[PDB]
Amino acid sequence: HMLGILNKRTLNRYEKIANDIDAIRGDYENLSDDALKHKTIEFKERLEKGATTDDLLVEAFAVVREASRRVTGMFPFKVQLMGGVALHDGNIAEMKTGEGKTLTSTLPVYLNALTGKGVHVVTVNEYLASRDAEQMGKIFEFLGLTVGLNLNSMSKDEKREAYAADITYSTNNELGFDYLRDNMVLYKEQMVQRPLHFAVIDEVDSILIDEARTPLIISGQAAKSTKLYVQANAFVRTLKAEKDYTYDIKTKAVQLTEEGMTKAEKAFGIDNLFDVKHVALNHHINQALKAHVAMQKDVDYVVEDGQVVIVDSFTGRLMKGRRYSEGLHQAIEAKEGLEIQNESMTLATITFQNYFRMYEKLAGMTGTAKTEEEEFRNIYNMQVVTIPTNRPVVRDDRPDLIYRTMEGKFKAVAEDVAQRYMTGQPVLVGTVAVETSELISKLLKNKGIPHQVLNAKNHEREAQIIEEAGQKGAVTIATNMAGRGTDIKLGEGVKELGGLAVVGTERHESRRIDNQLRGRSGRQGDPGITQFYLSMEDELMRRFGAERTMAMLDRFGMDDSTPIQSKMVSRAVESSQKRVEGNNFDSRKQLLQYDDVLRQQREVIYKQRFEVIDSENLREIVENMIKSSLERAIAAYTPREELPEEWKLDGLVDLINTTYLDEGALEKSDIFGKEPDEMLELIMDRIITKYNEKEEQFGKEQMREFEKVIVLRAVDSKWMDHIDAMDQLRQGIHLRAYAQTNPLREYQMEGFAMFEHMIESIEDEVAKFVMKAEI
Repeated sequence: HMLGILNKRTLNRYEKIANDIDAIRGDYENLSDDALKHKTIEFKERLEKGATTDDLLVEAFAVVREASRRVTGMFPFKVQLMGGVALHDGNIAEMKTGEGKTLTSTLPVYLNALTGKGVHVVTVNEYLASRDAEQMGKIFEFLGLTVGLNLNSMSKDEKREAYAADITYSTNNELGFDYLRDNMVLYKEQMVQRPLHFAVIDEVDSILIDEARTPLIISGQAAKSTKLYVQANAFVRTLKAEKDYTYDIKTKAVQLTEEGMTKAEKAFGIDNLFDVKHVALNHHINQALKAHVAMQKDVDYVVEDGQVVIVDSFTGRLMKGRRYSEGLHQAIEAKEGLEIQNESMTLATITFQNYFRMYEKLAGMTGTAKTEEEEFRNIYNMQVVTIPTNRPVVRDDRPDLIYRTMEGKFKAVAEDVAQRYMTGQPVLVGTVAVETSELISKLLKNKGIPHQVLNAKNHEREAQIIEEAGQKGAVTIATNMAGRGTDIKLGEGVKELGGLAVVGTERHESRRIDNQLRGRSGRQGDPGITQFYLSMEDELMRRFGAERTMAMLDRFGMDDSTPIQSKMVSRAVESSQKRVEGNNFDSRKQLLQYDDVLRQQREVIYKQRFEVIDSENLREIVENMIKSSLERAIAAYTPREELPEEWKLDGLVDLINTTYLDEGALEKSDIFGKEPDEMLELIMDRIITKYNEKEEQFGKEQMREFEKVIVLRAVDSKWMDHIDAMDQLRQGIHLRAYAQTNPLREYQMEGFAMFEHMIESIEDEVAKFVMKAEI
């Protein structure tokens, strides 16, 4: 009281803000709905007059907190206010399951939506997106904000409207696909998304760590060309057994030699087969070579009904739908003189990781993220903030039990479930593969135990099951990807029984997943128990330290009769797991360096394309592209040194009359013995008037749209070729790098050169199509 006041801090940033907000709870506690809602108007006026979101945080959060009580009956706990602050700061709020992370997100989302820039609230699937938008939307709407829901089944117009709302719920995949489609648009008005401001990502460790490289692709409705498969096949029939190409015994590796390589360059009229402009041609030759030397008809595959069908080596049985990949199947089709069925072309591509890094601000929520903090910081510039549970956790997380065999492990699992079920205490069995769930389910069926199986196929249906998994007598088997996002509340008389009992059937590649399974139980201080069952036969048990220990326990004489539960063993297993995570992280970091190459090129290309779309006058840009294009053409026929047997032979004449100027427009005009510097300006002048002509003479503003379309088609077309070539370059980078050397550098350098190739290709196309084409 007075002693307290006189004394009145060692509290952290989040506890402080939390108390502040709690301190002014009375200033809204009795305000009127209309008046509480008007607060939104007040906040926007203040932001208009210089206020920041950080300035309004305390009050904004207090407002939402109150609004939540009225709309849902829930008054955000203080730990939730702390979570909201962490998310608002652009970091990850690690909140355990059952802490109400969803209501928590309404705090920073409301705050960051006031400036009318939009806020994306991302969920793993559309069921959760629609549920949350429906339930949480009532709060935002109570406060005068609009809530949108972006679904795959929605048309462009409906999507655009959902994106125009103050807040937009969606899934990681749809947001990415919309982004790719917005960047293939012919008119800026066709886009559906607004600039990417702020995204609040649920299950952020899953999305940005585990599924970070998830590919989002937009394929071409049209088909690729087969001509190159034909030519490549024709060429390969010319080569000899040893001095034209090699062939390893052990592996099916088939490589070309200098003779073959010289022969190829000779045959295809090129100087360097390894030149980035020829990556496709080189890839096709390697595949046709492989098709003739490493693939045998009637042993590897068969030809039936005009098609190549893969033969299962050891059964002799056919695998009708399967196809070899990376063009090898088409190469074989060409070899066998069959109809070549080429793949569809990728028009646009991106990963979860690189899509989200396009946002101005990012926040995330998960009960498991602290361990990956360094990765979140370096990659997404997000820190991880551990948020205290509202109530102490009294869940009893038992140490792993280790059996000698899978059989014993599973039997012990079924036995455990049976005992729990006999008492009525609810049980949830976690598994990693659907095949494992069915293994356990059959064990439970033989014991006459009623139970539910979640395989993560129908989310709405599974959410309904999960919601009842805490009821007396309940027995649920779920694959780690099932039932996510739905709390399991204890039914009447359940806590008295011990709360939810969770049984793990095996350790996951990441401890984060083990703990998410553990977290389904013991919410809000509820009692509970978790137990992982393992065996010496498990994948992890055959790793690092786990290996030597199991070997020792084996010789010691361990049986399934009595499992091992030792702190020494448990820590050795923990050590292996940490090492497994260590290696997975090294791999990720390696893949990040390779992914970064195409990533930067895409951000650049898209940035440029947008400008083309967002431009009224493009002639300057087009003229420059012609300039550059012509300069390369002139330089091509003006050997800066060549004296031997000619000294600048001339063919550029017809090459210009066929590419820029009309047929027979120049030749005797200032072209002869002149200087490259001169020949350039002279020919350009002709081009200008030639452009002025076609411009004003034919069509008025049609010229500006004539360009607009020619440039967009060139960008999109060349970007398409670039993606395919960069993919081939990456797959075969080891063939371009010398042994005892890191291919990453070679990939970076060749990737840079290919990008140059793409720009020059874009300039040439736009050059010809504008100087030689009518609408």
